Amino acid sequence: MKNNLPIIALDFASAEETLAFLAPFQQEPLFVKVGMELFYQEGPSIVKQLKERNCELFLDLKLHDIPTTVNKAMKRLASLGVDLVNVHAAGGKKMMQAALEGLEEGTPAGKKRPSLIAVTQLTSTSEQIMKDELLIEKSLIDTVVHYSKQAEESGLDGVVCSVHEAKAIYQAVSPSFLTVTPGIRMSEDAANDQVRVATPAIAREKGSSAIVVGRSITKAEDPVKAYKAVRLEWEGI
Amino acid sequence: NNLPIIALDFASAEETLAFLAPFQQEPLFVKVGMELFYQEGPSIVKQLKERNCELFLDLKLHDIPTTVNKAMKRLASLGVDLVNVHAAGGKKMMQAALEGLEEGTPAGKKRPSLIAVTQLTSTSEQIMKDELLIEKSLIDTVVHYSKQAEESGLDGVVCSVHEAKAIYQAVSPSFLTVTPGIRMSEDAANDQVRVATPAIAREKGSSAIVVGRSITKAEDPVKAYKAVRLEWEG
Ligand SMILES: O=c1ccn([C@@H]2O[C@H](COP(=O)(O)O)[C@@H](O)[C@H]2O)c(=O)[nH]1
Ligand SMILES: O=c1ccn([C@@H]2O[C@H](COP(=O)(O)O)[C@@H](O)[C@H]2O)c(=O)[nH]1
Repeated sequence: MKNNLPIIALDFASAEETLAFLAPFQQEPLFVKVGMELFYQEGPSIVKQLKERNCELFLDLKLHDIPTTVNKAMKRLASLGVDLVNVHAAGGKKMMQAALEGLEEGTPAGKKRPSLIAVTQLTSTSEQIMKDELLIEKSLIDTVVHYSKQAEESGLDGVVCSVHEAKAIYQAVSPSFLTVTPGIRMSEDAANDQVRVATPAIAREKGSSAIVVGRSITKAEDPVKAYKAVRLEWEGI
Repeated sequence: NNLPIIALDFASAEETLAFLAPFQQEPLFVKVGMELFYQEGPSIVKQLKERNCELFLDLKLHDIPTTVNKAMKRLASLGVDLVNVHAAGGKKMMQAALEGLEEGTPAGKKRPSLIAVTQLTSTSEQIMKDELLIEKSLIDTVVHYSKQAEESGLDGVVCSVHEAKAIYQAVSPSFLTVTPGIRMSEDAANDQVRVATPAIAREKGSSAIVVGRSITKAEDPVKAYKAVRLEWEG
């Protein structure tokens, strides 16, 4: 199970900035991502605005709280009409299950429940930071595999991980399990706070289901040329 | 903090306002979580602040450093009193959150206090070992995450009542311990594991208590809050 459209991370301070950026893409089919920055400024109105513009939407809020709060918060998000939403696998199985139940109960009859994925280890987290600061003694790749397996056992559709863990995840989980991979940059682009990086080309090779691309498109001199170059490499030209 | 933080775990602004109505003009420390905020957005924070409520925005930011920094700048325009991140995000991330918070806060306005979630009050040691893969004890992990938060410049942590004494042995006395997992004597524990009463929270050195269902699911919420308040003060 793979997604053809690169998920564009709309990391802007306002709806206005977002809509200005999206202006040259008016006739293009889009898969966009609304994160904490844009959502905490505008609220549910921005999700509604982008849905009216027929964009496929990933609401990347990474819910990490107690089982009942995540369950109740997912009921609110399922009422919004998003296509993909997420939680942290570091919240445990009971929490990931409650999240799934929340999405199921909050989704009206006639429409499909939003796809739910779990964040394993953030693409900005190195093995050294994971061992010393988080106190996880296992290797990063093993922790990601374990977290992905916990997500599947909980009834989830997939995970957020880096491209370099995708092959190992598929040795433990089902082939239809989603691997949504951020930490994507072009060859001549800066890594920023990302530590486990890959090009759209390397992402296709290692078997990523979907790629989340932000700054490589948004902070480029020509975002239109950048999105075209990202998609060509992702499709195989 | 003399005022127990009420967890406004409601599905809309109207259900929150209707809960808050019998309290009238009494000073309240309230908490807006994921449920209320993801439904109403920034508007609910702006509404509660006009009724002179002390506010805790419990969104528990857990993302990459730059996203948390940028997101904290947006939350700092809302004028809240307390906000949080997950310590499981690392030091670089907690530092970025502090920077975003101090940068986004308008001049003349007080910078919102930033606290870090250690291990959720609903997480047990078995779940922390088998599922999260942390081989160290829950208590030692909470103390380590508290130290990471302090070295990052944060004001405190969210932990359970049972870790407070252990945290204070490693951190500064001015460091905050905001403690949820609060239930009265006969109240059902629900999904909470490391439970305590408002009285035991006072005895173990908690800075503030977050109370939800013991108040919100009671027959008379105002009477329930008073019982929780008097047990917390003395
Ligand atoms: O493990 C993860 C999960 C999510 N994101 C998100 O994906 C986007 C990647 O941004 P950029 O590094 O491509 O510009 C951001 O909105 C960020 O919050 C990551 O970077 N890593
Ligand atoms: O470790 C933590 C951190 C935060 N909360 C929050 O505090 C409130 C406590 O709910 P209740 O168990 O008192 O009803 C909830 O909104 C929840 O999200 C916890 O319960 N545990």
